[PDB]
Amino acid sequence: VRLPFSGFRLQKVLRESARDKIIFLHGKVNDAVVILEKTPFQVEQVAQLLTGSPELQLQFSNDIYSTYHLFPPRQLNDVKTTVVYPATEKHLQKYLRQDLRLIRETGDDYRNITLPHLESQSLSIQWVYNILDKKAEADRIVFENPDPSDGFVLIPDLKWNQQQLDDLYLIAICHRRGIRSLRDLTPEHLPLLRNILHQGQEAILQRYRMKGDHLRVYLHYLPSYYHLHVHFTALGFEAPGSGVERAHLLAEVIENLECDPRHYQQRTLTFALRADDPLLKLLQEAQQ
Amino acid sequence: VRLPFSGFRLQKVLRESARDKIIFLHGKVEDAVVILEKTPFQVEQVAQLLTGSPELQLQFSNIYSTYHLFPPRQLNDVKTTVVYPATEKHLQKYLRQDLRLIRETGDDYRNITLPHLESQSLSIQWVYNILDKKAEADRIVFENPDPSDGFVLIPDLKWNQQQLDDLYLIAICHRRGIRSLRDLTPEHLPLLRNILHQGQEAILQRYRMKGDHLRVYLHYLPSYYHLHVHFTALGFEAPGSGVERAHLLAEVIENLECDPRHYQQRTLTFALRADDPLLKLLQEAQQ
Ligand SMILES: *S(=O)(=O)c1ccccc1COc1cccc2nc(N)nc(N)c12
Repeated sequence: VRLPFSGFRLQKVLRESARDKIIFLHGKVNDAVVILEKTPFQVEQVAQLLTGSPELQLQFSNDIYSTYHLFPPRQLNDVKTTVVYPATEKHLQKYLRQDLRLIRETGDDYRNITLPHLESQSLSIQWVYNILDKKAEADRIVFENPDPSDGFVLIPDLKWNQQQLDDLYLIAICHRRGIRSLRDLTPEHLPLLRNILHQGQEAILQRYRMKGDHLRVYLHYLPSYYHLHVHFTALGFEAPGSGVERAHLLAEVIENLECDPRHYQQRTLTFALRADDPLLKLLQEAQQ
Repeated sequence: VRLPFSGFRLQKVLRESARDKIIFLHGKVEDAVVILEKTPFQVEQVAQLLTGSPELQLQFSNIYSTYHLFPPRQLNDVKTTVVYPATEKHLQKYLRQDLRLIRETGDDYRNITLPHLESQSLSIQWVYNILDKKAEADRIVFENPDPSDGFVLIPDLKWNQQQLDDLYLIAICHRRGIRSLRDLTPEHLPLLRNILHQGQEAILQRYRMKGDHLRVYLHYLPSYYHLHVHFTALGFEAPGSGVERAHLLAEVIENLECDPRHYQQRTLTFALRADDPLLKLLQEAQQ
């Protein structure tokens, strides 16, 4: 009926999703986290309401189209409230949403700024190697082309529970070492890229009875780890990562290499970086 | 004030996404379509409420505890869009149908897509009304009146303007006949550069929002065949910002600067509803 705490004091807005009509608030009480979510429309109540004279405020009118502001009764004004008390730093860590900034990296920016910066860090990818040499997740391999050069391993994502095709999420990791990202791609990688695309899709079809036209097959520019990997997701499954600011379709990557051999070494790639990322400042400094 | 219709009579629920807190309703008023969307939370208006004793109803408890909050009139806003009159193709537009992917080669566009498109597509009168100031004149954020390289920057209908979190603006070109990405050649470079640059500088002036906070893109297979550029807040997982439809303006320009014949010759990838006749046409053509 009431708050499990005496007084709230908003310290920071952890995360918010304007799309999902949700807010995540960190507050010092008497530390507590309060989640507020707008409720989905109930078909019946909404129908019932619209079939009666409501309180409307015409925003604008344009031809057959018109927008309004509706104020419905108490029933249709429900708000989902979740309270986390007490909440530690690790509790805030999971709901921490960093401000993203966009950057346009040219080939020279990559060569001079990006490449030396990532070379300075020792991002270990031993977990990747363990997958490839079957020391880990061997039981999860859906398909494998063992070719040391043009070969790959198709494993389903760990976040995917495999109990439905609606959220089908698979990842192809190439056997060959040294292809850190999209920037390392040249026409010599075409047989490997064509296998990941063709062999991967044919494996999804055989195993999961899922046609290629139901699949979104892409690469990430500025990937989470620097050993080439391609994502196979169900088309109906929408998620950050499948967005234009990061995803690059494999079919398109292949066709670019077929047209311009030097494409990914010379062309300007667009991606997002966290505001606090040192690489962001480095590129901004370089571009002025 | 009153609705534009003589009562409502729900015939079919076109779409209902519990995730997006939105409903699409078809009703006989004559035919009318009513879209209802829950509004995103306004940081201040919510911070004003929580610092005051509210009406809560405890659902569950464990560190976790769920409640039911009933806020005042202000925080109870609902975005209402009314389409009156609405056609059969208008009803088809909001139906939850399975999506299929297609890779359209230059020749597929010329032979299949272009003639299909030419057979008929939507009335774009609302677009024309914006351009000739017959509608939404008070909403224009910037205008370059050049008949050829000019445009109009306006907040899109899908944005309530009460927060920057979901900033969605659209730039519509003044020039008629550029239906889509396929019509683009180097002659359109001044127009495209003008949208990219002037559009971003208008967002900066009006909304104090830097370009690095913006995602600027085109849609392949657009809903309206009159060239338009979307300006969205990067943090917003905007509808159609996905790789299977969105094409960054900066990239569209650079492609034209490199290959003049790029969009006439290259193979474009997009999704279509399973029930769409264009989908069958292209599938039939590709075998
Ligand atoms: S319709 O064209 O299918 C449609 C359906 C639902 C919502 C919007 C639209 C088309 O968009 C608009 C219609 C009328 C006016 C308008 N004005 C602005 N500023 N933006 C948009 N997006 C529209």
